[PDB]
Amino acid sequence: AQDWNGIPVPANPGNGMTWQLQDNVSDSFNYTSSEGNRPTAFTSKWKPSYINGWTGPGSTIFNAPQAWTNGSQLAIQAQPAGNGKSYNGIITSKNKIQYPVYMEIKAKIMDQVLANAFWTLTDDETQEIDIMEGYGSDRGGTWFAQRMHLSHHTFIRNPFTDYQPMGDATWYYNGGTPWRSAYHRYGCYWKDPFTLEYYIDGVKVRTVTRAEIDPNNHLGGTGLNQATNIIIDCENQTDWRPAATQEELADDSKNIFWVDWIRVYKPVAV
Ligand SMILES: [Ca+2]
Ligand code: NA
Repeated sequence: AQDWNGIPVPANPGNGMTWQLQDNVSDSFNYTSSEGNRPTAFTSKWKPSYINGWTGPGSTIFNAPQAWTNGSQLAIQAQPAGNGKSYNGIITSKNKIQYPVYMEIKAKIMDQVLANAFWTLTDDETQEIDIMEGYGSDRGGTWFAQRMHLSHHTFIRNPFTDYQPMGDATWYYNGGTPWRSAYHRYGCYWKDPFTLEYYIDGVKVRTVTRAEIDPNNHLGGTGLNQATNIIIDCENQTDWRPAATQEELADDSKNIFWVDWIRVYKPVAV
């Protein structure tokens, strides 16, 4: 039994193909775990830290105790750190994925000004896909509470230059309903280095084609081709957002990004 059994994959696997689950990056999180008490069902697939020693952007402090599971769901939690900062949960995959691949979570974002995201990043930190990035609280602006960011980045490193698409379709609106108010399925078909498709609740909402992938050639013509790491996290992005208050961070009814499951598939021959 897995939590998603019976729910179709919304993308087409191709002529004479079928979708096959990638076991080592899929999980129903149907076990109890925490710092000092992590079973093989978790540790064989996930680590409660970033892909390297960085502690995160702005007023973020990535911290292992803030990722845990409750018998049915993954909790990505925030806590007060004092002096204007937070402690922040994060998990990353121990195994990589690569196109062609369909990847999807079922999740409910926090009622906080903090970012909550499901994304990929390569070891060299040059290629990033943002399957979803949400900001749940009305205190950050109702405009943001009511929209889901769907994006990707290409970077030059050392020295640093960032590219992401900036079109209005990168922020998806659901009739005014805040994203904090329910669980949704957030999915992406990374079909090839120049093609991304985004799906919410099984419905295709956005396609990214070649001209929007890397128009400045930060990647030297490869597109989004490299094998990469999966990340699920929360962040206090004070480089551009208002800081979370310490009281908001202490409120255990508002400070958890809940993930019921993650599933990943690849197309294979029948
Ligand atoms: Ca579950
Ligand atoms: Na507002």
